[PDB]
Amino acid sequence: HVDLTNCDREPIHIPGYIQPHGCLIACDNAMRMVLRHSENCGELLGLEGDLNGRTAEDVLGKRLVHDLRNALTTTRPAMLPAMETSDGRSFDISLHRYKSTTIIEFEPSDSDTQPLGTARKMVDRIREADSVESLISRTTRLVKATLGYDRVLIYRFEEDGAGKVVSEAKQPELESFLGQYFPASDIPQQARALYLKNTLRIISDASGTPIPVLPAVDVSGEPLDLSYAHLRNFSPIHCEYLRNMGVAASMSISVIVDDALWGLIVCHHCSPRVLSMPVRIAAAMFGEFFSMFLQVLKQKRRLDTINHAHAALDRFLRLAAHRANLEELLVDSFQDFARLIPCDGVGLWVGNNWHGHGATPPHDAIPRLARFVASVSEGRVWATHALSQAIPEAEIYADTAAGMLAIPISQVKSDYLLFFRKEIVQNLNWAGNPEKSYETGPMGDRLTPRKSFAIWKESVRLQAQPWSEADREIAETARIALVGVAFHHS
Amino acid sequence: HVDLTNCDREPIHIPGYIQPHGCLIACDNAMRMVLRHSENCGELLGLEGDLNGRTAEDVLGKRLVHDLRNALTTTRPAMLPAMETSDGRSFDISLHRYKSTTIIEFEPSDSDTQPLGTARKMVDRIREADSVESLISRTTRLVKATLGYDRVLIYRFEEDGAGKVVSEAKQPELESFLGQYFPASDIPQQARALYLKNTLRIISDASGTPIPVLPAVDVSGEPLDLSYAHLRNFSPIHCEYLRNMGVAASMSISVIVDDALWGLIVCHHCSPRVLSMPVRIAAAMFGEFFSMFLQVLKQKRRLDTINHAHAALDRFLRLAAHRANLEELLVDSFQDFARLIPCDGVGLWVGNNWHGHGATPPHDAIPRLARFVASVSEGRVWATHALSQAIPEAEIYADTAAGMLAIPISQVKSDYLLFFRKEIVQNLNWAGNPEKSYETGPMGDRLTPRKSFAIWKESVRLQAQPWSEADREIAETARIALVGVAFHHS
Ligand SMILES: *C/C=C1/C(=C/C2=NC(=C\c3[nH]c(/C=C4\NC(=O)C(C=C)=C4C)c(C)c3CCC(=O)O)/C(CCC(=O)O)=C2C)NC(=O)C1C
Ligand SMILES: *C/C=C1/C(=C/C2=NC(=C\c3[nH]c(/C=C4\NC(=O)C(C=C)=C4C)c(C)c3CCC(=O)O)/C(CCC(=O)O)=C2C)NC(=O)C1C
Ligand SMILES: [Cl-]
Ligand SMILES: [Cl-]
Repeated sequence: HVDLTNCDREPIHIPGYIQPHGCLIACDNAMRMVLRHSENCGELLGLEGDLNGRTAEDVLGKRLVHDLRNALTTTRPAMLPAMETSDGRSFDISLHRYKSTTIIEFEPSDSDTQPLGTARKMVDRIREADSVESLISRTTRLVKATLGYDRVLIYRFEEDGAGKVVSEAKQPELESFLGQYFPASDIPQQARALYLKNTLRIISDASGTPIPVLPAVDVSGEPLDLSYAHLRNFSPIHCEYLRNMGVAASMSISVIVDDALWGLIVCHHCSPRVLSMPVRIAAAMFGEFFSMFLQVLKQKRRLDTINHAHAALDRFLRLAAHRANLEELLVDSFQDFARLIPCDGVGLWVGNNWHGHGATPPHDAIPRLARFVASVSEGRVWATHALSQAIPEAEIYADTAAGMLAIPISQVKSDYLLFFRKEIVQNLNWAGNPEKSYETGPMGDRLTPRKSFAIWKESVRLQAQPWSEADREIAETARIALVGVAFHHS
Repeated sequence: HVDLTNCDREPIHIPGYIQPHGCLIACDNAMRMVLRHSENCGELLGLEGDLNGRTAEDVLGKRLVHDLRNALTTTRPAMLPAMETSDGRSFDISLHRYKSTTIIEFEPSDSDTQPLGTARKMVDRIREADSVESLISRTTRLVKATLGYDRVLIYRFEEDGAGKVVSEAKQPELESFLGQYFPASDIPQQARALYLKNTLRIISDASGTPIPVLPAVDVSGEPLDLSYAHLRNFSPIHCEYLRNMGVAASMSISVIVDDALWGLIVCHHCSPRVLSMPVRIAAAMFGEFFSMFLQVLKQKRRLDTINHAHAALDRFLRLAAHRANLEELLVDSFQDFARLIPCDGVGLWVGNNWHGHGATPPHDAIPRLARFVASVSEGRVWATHALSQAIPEAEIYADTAAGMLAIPISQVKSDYLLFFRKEIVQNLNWAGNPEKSYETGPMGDRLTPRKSFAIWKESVRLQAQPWSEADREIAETARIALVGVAFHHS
């Protein structure tokens, strides 16, 4: 039994079932004997009786078996389109070997389309993108038009594992999820693990009847690990979620950046849909190039941000050389430092005097805040996205300032440049429908986009957008510049 | 007993001895009772008999004890120059608290010099440096002229823990160590640990008589941890090394960059020398600013290198758009990719054809090398600084090519751009004296710069300069550019 209490630990890699759009045969490490097979092997390949025990040549024919062994020459599955059985029937075959077990997957051959041709057209239309924003926006549009799914989304994973919908292409009649968040729990760790192993993940029919693998567990008491099997059946928890949304089919493409799971490209269809192997090969290659291009664009953006910060700090260091009183320059200029680090407000605490710009804590709250900073800082940059966790009093003004980054501007006195961010929920740009409801099944209304978003919103109460690595290494460069010039002026 | 077999595990933090240029008093957590004291406490403070048992007020006076408690308001030692005892004598006092033990160190007061004044003059002369090279060169010169030591060196730590002498200022009559390396073993882990805890480290007299701490071990069987004590005595192994070099005194300043031990600024003197507390405070502050400035200059250099690589790859991608045959463009252009990554040679392996430029393996060695690359690469960047460890045959041509970085330039075929580096010892730029010999003591000739350099040279045989993080992330950006454009041309 699987329910909302144990589904964070569900063994989704050994479900003992496949999807009905193909059939599976498991063989020994060297592909001599047939250890396991799907119930629909007979119906689809045209074979009578149990196949477990019969030799590889006996079931498939000596002609085909020879070609499969040659291909095994790595857990990366081999794609063999338009192969032919002894019977004469045509099949697209996925072949892989994992935990010294050979798995063979059969699809009815729909191979009348060149895979490289499609992928090259697609990759050409994204290669010339000059920003992350331009790549993500055009990609959902492009995939929707090329693969013809009713909805295409891109999810980006936040630091805390939560997903954000950063791009959407949909049918006009469907509701928008653009700018909406889902919590980390909506995609368990074992699911993220498999998304990192498999580029592509297909669900042909959410309402389809799953086909069992025989035997479900062997003599040794070992289940069949379908980690790299494209026919692997899906969790009944996720199944119920898609049916509640009106989604019959899906296909997700894994976005790998610096060897980490950055996010997913996810295609939803309102009717059943399986893509042929040749189209899945093209989509996978598109996924690889999209991933590589986003990686370079992220690097280029990081670089530009740090360059801009250096130039800004140079401009300031030149002004500081021509002005006698440094304290007066800081009081006139401090708001300009808001251009270095994305913030909703910035403040200057110098000689027990406060000066604020934008969304900052109230005037009366600053001395307590400044004392706290002076105690924990230890003359280094200090940052939190959850200010109320450190100062319970700070809860009262979280709507204005939930996050703080503090920069020491003096080696000697306790003077600081303070950067502030409003709580995440204030900065929301949701494009969905508030009076949009969802049908539910046995498990409850937990498995609806409406409730997912509500759970996320509670998880990030009194918290701001976390300070990135780029934000912290700019803050550190600013600390050295300001401490440096403050020393010269004494 | 300590010798060349166990000195890698020597407990240098609990030697049970101090240096004779001051005296030490250990007290309880709250500084009520005197637990331990140095033998020379009596001789220097003018007190009769054992001090262990007598209360804090009894030994120092209620006047002074009150001022010391106030200062304790962190293992960072408090510097209290020109304090006065009940006796009327003047002392500079270092006060700290570690493992709930208070340690008080006394120096005869030579406080007739302003610490901030000296440091500000020094920091002004390094603040305007525009390259790492310009900072390191001017710093040895500046420190030598200001602090008046016979020799000033900067050691930079390599990836493998080995030290390189990257800057030198010396008396003309002394031998140069510029461009020389020492092995990781010449500074044990516990020494590097203490160098990270203490900015400054002083040895007043290598030939001085060490003063014991009484008791060396208390009732509980606990030794006195002198980790943060500036009077802590030095290993007799290092002692013998300095005496073999003709060095009587030293002072090292720790260079901390991105919270790691980057290297040391080390001052050597041929006669005994202790700097007064006010001068040590200035030197420490100089050390902090030198560290912060080098950190920014390293960041700026990394940035410029990656910027230059992007511009170069853009220039290439524009040529590739205007030229029909990409293979011919690569054969004409491949040598130009040597501007992206520091290398002694570069090569192109395309369509089972080889083209080389600079120091590369012999023509006949390439096919074996290309096959190996194709097996291990897995379509990612592959790099080693020790090629013979991976291919024993490669030992024969290590003088020409000891290191290899391989970039895949095709998604489909096994085509590669190969970068090569000669073995480290070929690229040596040693400025020392080959017929320069050293006197030795009990331990042997192991404790001489001549033998240290010889041991290092053996440690790095058949090895090249390791590929940096900057080298690998440029290689990765080049892979995406070349694989990207190679796809468009099919
Ligand atoms: C307790 C366990 C739960 C759970 C498990 C689970 N989720 C999986 C996949 C999955 N879930 C989401 C979430 C959403 N997709 C949406 O489109 C929206 C809202 C518009 C939400 C909230 C997503 C995105 C995914 C990935 C696939 C997809 O986007 O369609 C899986 C793995 C399913 C598989 O094998 O493919 C598991 C297991 N999900 C829960 O909500 C909960 C409570
Ligand atoms: C088996 C243990 C050994 C050892 C231990 C040790 N070394 C320490 C300090 C130290 N050693 C070096 C090495 C050199 N300094 C030079 O100037 C040259 C050559 C010109 C060499 C090879 C260095 C640089 C240092 C740091 C201080 C300095 O540079 O003067 C210490 C710690 C000493 C302390 O407490 O300050 C220990 C322990 N050294 C060995 O060579 C060996 C075999
Ligand atoms: Cl933009
Ligand atoms: Cl230079």
